[PDB]
Amino acid sequence: SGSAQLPQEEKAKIAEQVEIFHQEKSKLDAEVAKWDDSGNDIIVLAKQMCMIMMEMTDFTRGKGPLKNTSDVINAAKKIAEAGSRMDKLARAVADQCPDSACKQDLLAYLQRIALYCHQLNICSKVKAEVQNLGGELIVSGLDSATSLIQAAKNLMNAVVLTVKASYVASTKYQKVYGTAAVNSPVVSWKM
Amino acid sequence: GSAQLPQEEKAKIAEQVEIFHQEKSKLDAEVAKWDDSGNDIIVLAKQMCMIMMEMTDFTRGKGPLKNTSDVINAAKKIAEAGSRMDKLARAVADQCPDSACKQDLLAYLQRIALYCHQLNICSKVKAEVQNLGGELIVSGLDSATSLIQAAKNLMNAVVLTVKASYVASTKYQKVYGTAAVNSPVVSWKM
Repeated sequence: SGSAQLPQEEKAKIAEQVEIFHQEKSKLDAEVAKWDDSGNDIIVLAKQMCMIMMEMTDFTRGKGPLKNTSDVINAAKKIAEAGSRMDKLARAVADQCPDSACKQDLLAYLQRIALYCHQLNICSKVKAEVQNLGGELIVSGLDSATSLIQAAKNLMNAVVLTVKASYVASTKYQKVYGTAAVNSPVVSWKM
Repeated sequence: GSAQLPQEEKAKIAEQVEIFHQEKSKLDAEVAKWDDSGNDIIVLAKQMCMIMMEMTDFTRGKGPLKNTSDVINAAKKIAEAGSRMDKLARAVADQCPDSACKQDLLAYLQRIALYCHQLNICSKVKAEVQNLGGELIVSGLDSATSLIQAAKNLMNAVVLTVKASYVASTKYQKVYGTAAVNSPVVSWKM
């Protein structure tokens, strides 16, 4: 077989990066716990994106339904689709919002999501090459999964702050126009 | 964030490089005999030899190729040359009045087309990561050896074709004399 395992240093580097990712997913479960799902697709989408980023982390330690690079490339494209639908929703929430400090906070978090979705797309290549460098034949791109996790941790972080900022933007819309406002709030926040 | 090949696989490369140097020496031999000029078959044979040296050296940490894309480009150059060589020996084959020889040269000319193709395919030297048996493993580390093998097979067919081209010109002259109305397409001077 022309196959070998990743070197222990990189395996440990992978593992320590997946715990960092689990802390941020903890935060996401905490935040979404509080809220009923019906009438809130921001919450549903955040859960979907977390579900997939879970397949992607599992991949890097040897578990989950992701088997080859094109699986990982596929996962990243789903996350980006779900993020794009989150952007549309949250954007609409920001347009109802009358408090500009919170309108602008929400819109800024949407930039982070677009950015980290992009970087997740790039990193999902987990590309590996043989290279003739420095007088030796070497394999490079062994950290390609370490960079994949750090993209997911960053995206996971931005999603949490985006859900929080969508809720704040919502309370300010109701604060100003009331729960009988002629136009209903874009998403509902119940328990 | 990089690593060197397993010794298990480094060893398997150096040994397939050895079989390659062997076949290269047969070519180096046969080419010292002759004189470049008026013989583009010889010239093309050496061009194919140098690029293949570039390709084997890559697998040993040496030479100019650094990327897969360099290896792929080398294999493209090699097939370009093999194509220019096929044109030349094809003409030499048409001249051959003997048919046991015309056939041989056309046969080796088809082994070249074959191995140029297999070299092209192998020059990708692709490496994957995948999730297999609860592990993160790198695959495709045996790519270098398939590349050398294809180089060696190509090398051999070049030696066969250079020799068979000499012999096919020899038989063109035994029959139509060193005063033949049409010169031999290739000239063989020591």
